Amino acid sequence: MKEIKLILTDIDGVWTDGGMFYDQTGNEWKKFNTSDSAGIFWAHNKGIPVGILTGAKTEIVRRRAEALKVDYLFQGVVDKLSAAEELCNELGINLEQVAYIGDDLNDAKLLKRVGIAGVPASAPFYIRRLSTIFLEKRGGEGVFREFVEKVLGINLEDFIAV
Amino acid sequence: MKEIKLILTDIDGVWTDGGMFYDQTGNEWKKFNTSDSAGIFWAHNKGIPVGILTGAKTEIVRRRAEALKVDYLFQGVVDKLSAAEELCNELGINLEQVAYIGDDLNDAKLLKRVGIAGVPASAPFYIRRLSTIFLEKRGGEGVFREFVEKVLGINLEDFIAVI
Amino acid sequence: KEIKLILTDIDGVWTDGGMFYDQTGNEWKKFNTSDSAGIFWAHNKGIPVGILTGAKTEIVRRRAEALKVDYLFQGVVDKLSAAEELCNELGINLEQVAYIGDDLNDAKLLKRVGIAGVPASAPFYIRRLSTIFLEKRGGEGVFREFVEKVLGINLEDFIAVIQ
Amino acid sequence: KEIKLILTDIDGVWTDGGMFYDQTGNEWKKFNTSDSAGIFWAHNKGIPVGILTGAKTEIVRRRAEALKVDYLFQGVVDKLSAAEELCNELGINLEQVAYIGDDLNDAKLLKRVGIAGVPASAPFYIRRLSTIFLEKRGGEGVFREFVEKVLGINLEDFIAVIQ
Ligand SMILES: [Mg+2]
Ligand SMILES: [Mg+2]
Ligand SMILES: [Mg+2]
Ligand SMILES: [Mg+2]
Repeated sequence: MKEIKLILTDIDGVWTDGGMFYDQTGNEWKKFNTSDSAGIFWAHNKGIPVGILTGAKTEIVRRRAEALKVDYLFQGVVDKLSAAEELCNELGINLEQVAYIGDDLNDAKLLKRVGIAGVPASAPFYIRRLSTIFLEKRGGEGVFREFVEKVLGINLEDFIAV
Repeated sequence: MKEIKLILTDIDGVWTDGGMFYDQTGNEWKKFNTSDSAGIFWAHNKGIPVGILTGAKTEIVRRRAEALKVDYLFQGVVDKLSAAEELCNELGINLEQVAYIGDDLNDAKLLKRVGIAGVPASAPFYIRRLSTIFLEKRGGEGVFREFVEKVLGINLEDFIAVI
Repeated sequence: KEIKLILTDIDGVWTDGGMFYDQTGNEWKKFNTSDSAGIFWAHNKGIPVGILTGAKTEIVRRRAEALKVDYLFQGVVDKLSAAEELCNELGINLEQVAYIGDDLNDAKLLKRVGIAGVPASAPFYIRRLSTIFLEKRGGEGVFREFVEKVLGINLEDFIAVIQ
Repeated sequence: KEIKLILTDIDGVWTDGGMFYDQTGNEWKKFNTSDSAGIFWAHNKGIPVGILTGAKTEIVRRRAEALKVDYLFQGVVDKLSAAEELCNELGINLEQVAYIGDDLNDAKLLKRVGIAGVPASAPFYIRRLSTIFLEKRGGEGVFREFVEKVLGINLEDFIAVIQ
């Protein structure tokens, strides 16, 4: 199991089922899973920072990232690979030391280049097949939590200890 | 796949799971799936315009349509076949060259007329049986994206080409 | 058997039991658009539909209006009495009523109607009261399913309304 | 095992763990109407119900009020000590308590109560802490399932209440 010094994640399709609610005025909702917050916990327990890369720019994600003590947030990302480089360079780590989870076309380049790639079970096939680990969960089912636990090797003794 | 020059689509039951959210104050919601934006991508990638027909008329659909850069939007449509037939005429295209995806009663006449008919796995049986291709996904699960990829025969080459 | 009136519960039938609350006193319910056909099948035959619910919301008032439901009763704790009172006013007995419900406040009425329906999602003790098999769960079009079975809605009936 | 108090977590038990955030980040939760019957069975058997939660929302307060929950502790930093604190005030032991929760911060309490439940949706490490089998996931009416098993609710009990 590789050495991971950064954990990065997409939001829609990973922390959610891809759901995007719109009301008659064009306001938007998203639905996260409380199970995913434990992903942050295990990460921080092992001394690893967590970053979010998203193409959108919403208070929804800013707040949720704030709720969960996420270390790095990049919104309005036009090129997720560029986003991860920048952050890696700033952290002084290489892409090989990154575990990233994404679910769609704009996640492909970065997924083909990270140390560990995860893709939820809900995702398109040609993205799915880029996953270097088996994830059973679908987007919004707690797959970010599943991703982190597997990447970090969280066992029973890990659970007991906390 | 037969040759398609226009992809048409219903909303409720296709882009959503049929869900209609009502609150106490007169507001309404729909739940879309980001997954389906890639159906628009692929269509435009293959030079194919996308049109939306819906019986209802909500700002909910108008805004979503603009976000996804949909080419044609027709709301308040009571006769969807009549709507499809007029848009075909303006485009100078035939109905056999149209791919339509729908899920309910008011979609049935048009489904029987297009070149490729798609119906989500969640649709009532009397409509599902009209699909001329097999669709595994349910409404709101990315069935629109699945419809577009199949109808256009999007493959791994098309994927390697964009990344 | 000959049905003259369709009655129905809301939460757990027209929805999956989901009750969305925010922080300000507002609420959601998520209905399914394919259920609106259930009303259509009923009205196409000249049969009214009524709603019996123990909650009282502007949500259901709005949805019932949009759907042109004939009878709406809210804040009902005694559904069996409320149904009989309507039946008396209609000149029918309960043996001519089809009722679909999902919980304890529905138990008495289900044991007494001509045809009782209970969604696949329902608690076992209520599910066993159903006199017809229903495959769908709350919020998945189980009301439409119920209406179609109760009214013997066949492929033949389907071709007719899409003429 | 005789139970004098039932305690429950919210998110992941009364919900599928979904945390809805609106455009400005305000929260909604989806409850299931089926779970209220868990309150009803508790009170039928003369057992008070308590809610423990780390979050503090008006969402939970309104629902608790609506369901006539006996005890409500919010902003709880350690669920076990809050539970200890209430049991001390009521003069009961954790052994006389049944608790259902679903994540890490429930683990310590789950190991202390007389009957522990954990929903089928929960993380493996927490699920194994459950002392009775629960088939339902969070949001599916698993609080109700939990109470009916704990209290040994039989068809006899059901028949008794619908007379
Ligand atoms: Mg995504
Ligand atoms: Mg539709
Ligand atoms: Mg109900
Ligand atoms: Mg919880």
